[PDB]
Amino acid sequence: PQITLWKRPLVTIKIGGQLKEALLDTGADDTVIEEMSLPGRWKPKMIGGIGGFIKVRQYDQIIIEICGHKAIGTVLVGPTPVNIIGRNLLTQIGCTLNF
Amino acid sequence: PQITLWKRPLVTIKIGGQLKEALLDTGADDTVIEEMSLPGRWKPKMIGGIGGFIKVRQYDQIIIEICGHKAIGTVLVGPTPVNIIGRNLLTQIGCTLNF
Ligand SMILES: Cc1cccc(C)c1OCC(=O)N[C@@H](Cc1ccccc1)[C@H](O)C(=O)N1CSC(C)(C)[C@H]1C(=O)N[C@H]1c2ccccc2C[C@H]1O
Repeated sequence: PQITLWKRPLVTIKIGGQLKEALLDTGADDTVIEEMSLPGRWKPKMIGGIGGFIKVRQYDQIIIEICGHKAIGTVLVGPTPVNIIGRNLLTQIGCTLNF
Repeated sequence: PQITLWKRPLVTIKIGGQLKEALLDTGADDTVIEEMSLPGRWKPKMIGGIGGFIKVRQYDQIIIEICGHKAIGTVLVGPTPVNIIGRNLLTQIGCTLNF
């Protein structure tokens, strides 16, 4: 699809068999989702945003669908204000900025 | 142009007679620039994201140029770690997400 930016670019994602809302976020290097269960081992990561830094859990090779497009990649879990789909997964689904 | 997301989508902007590098950020409602002087009145504002909130000064009706595209809109000035072009200016240059 072509998504304009007059409103927040909110989309539906599927992760762990569940539907969630997330923001397509070109300013995010990585993808961050609110507290939830994911399988496997995790490693620590720090990420810095407009207000400072937060600690998150990094899960690798996670199955995720973004507006029906299938991706498999890294997903961070932590106290993010909103679920964010960052460049690591935007590149997987072939998303570009255009003007 | 068409801008891929393998790297951070950084562009050169002209604002207040100055050249700055900034991030094309679909996750930001508004545009925020590191400390600089801008003409006219301003109002204080709090903006929030990962890691919480920062206080900025809101300047309205500020002219900017991004890759040959002039626009006008609100610009926030404050202690942002990265200069960010948000949706309020991205719309005006006709920027979209496509996949
Ligand atoms: C995930 C990650 C991993 C590794 C490295 C980096 C840089 C990562 O990205 C971190 C990040 O937070 N990224 C931010 C942008 C960013 C990058 C670097 C430093 C600081 C911030 C993300 O894109 C984003 O905007 N966001 C994120 S939360 C949000 C959707 C509310 C939005 C935001 O702040 N929006 C608020 C905002 C921002 C600017 C102006 C106005 C407003 C109002 C509100 O809408």
